[PDB]
Amino acid sequence: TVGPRVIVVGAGMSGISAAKRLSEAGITDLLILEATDHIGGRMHKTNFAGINVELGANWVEGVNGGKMNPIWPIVNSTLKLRNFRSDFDYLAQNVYKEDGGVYDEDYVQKRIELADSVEEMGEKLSATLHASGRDDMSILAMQRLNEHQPNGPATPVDMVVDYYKFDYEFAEPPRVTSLQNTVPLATFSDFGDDVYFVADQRGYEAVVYYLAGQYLKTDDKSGKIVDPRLQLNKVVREIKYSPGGVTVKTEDNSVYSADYVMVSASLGVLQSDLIQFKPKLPTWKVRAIYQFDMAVYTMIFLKFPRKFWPEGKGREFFLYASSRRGYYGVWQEFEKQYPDANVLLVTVTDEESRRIEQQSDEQTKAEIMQVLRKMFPGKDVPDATDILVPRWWSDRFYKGTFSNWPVGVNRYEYDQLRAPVGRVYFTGEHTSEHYNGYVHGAYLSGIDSAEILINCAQKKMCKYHVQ
Ligand SMILES: Cc1cc2nc3c(=O)[nH]c(=O)nc-3n(C[C@H](O)[C@H](O)[C@H](O)COP(=O)(O)OP(=O)(O)OC[C@H]3O[C@@H](n4cnc5c(N)ncnc54)[C@H](O)[C@@H]3O)c2cc1C
Ligand SMILES: *[C@@H]1O[C@H](CO)[C@@H](O)[C@H](O)[C@H]1NC(C)=O
Repeated sequence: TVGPRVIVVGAGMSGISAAKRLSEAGITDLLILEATDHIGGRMHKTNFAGINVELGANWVEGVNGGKMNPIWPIVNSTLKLRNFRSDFDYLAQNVYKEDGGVYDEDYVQKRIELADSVEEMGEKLSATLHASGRDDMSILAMQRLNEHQPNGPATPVDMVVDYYKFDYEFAEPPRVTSLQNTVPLATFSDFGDDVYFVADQRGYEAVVYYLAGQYLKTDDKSGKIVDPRLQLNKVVREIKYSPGGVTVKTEDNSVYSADYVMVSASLGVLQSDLIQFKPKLPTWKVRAIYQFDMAVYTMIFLKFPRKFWPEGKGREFFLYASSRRGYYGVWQEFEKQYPDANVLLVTVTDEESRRIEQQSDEQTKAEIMQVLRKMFPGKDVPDATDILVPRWWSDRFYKGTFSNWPVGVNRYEYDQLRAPVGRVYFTGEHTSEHYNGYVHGAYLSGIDSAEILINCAQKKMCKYHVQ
């Protein structure tokens, strides 16, 4: 409250996580400017039907492994948020033919096993690659290498399996994704292979609220944060930085002065025009910004008069093996999570997301009915009473859902993304050293970025040397 002053742009998970570590170090003169009317960012729940569902992150990915994922204790022990281990063991039983009903289990299981071992091969190769990524490649090239082919999985089952294995995780096709940096994934190698599905009407966002309440003044009766240092509905539009200090202009024309600015807005937002930098950021930094990927991952939710889809063991995850790659193939049913709610989840990513976001909710529900009517020619399938189409790409405060490591981005130029310019510091999942794309990554980037700065402010070490 006296000493250097840091303005933190954004009250998402990395924004909150940074400001906490800052407060703890003694840097308590904090101003958090949050663009929307709530903290938590891409951890955001919403009312669908009569339930609360997640628009953003829904999983704690990487549990049960060699090292404790820091998100996990908070979820499972502290807040005891309702959640379920995901079981993908049965997918072979649950892949639907484009016209009429399920494939032969034994058949699918083979293609699965075959996919798995190509990826096991690519794991081995990845570990041999030079650390400069002089000799990195796309996941797809590794697939071609192994499958001895001009192309990757190119037939309806093979693709939806490919999609499940990759797109469903990184929101972009294997052919744009760097092998060296996704195969294998530090989230899973480090924290475990398991993923847990948070279904707790408090919201996964509860994790961020909780960390916020560690250091921000909250009302004793109500619980709401009331700390003057948190400023909602504050859209940062300009950042002026000289060696003297920094100016932050918001959209209602407020100008704040600080010693240092911590910027936690998504790589998507950074890629847009929303925040103008004066001076323009160095060419190196701009190049790093535009070369990395901000993927879109859309969780279409559906309400039904009755159920028509199998429930029971292995019935949560099913795929639709469309002849058109990435066309309503990934489906989730919620017998455990919201029983008996009668809702389905289809996921889409990337090119389909951008199409679907731009098109009428109506039109979309059309396309989905058609697919569902194809998948269960047997049953008598009612129209969905309600659809939900999260439009994160469209939203100017997000412009996507999480980062993806593309081919051609190496370790050096990844680091340039996170490297500070002057008194301008960056945090956010996209700056995470080993966990870009993830809640825990965003959380841990909070701490790291905070520490880079604490080192400058207190210990007077301010030249950050990129590697
Ligand atoms: C659809 C979806 C699916 C996902 N699934 C998973 C999952 O299951 N598990 C997992 O771990 N990860 C998943 N994630 C990724 C994970 O949610 C993110 O890595 C993390 O939550 C992002 O936090 P952040 O602090 O890096 O960024 P953000 O949460 O985006 O924080 C930035 C904040 O700044 C605000 N803002 C932006 N611009 C400005 C401005 N100009 N002025 C002031 N404030 C600004 C934003 O509103 C936002 O609150 C998912 C995310 C999405 C959206
Ligand atoms: C989480 O909590 C449950 C019930 O509270 C406990 O029994 C279990 O050990 C925990 N699960 C994991 C994966 O750690």
